[PDB]
Amino acid sequence: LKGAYEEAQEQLEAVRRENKNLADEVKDLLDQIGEGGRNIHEIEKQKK
Amino acid sequence: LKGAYEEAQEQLEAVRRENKNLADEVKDLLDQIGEGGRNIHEIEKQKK
Repeated sequence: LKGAYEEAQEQLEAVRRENKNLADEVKDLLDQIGEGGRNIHEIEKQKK
Repeated sequence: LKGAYEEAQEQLEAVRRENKNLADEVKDLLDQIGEGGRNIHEIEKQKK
């Protein structure tokens, strides 16, 4: 297990790394639908 | 040594749960921006 616990430990470092990576990637994609949500209104605004 | 592993195997399972809890939202926002991506391009075809 002394072999197992250390190789498990680095796997926590790998899983945490992608989690905080995508935690950065959820907010900017949320920002993408923000200005894009403004983008659908302004091309509607020129229409009517 | 098992007391860490009993914590870790609970921890690594719980964190990997939060991975796939956010990973589908990466797809769910990807469906969201794509649904606008059909929407923003089809109504602009109506404008022209």
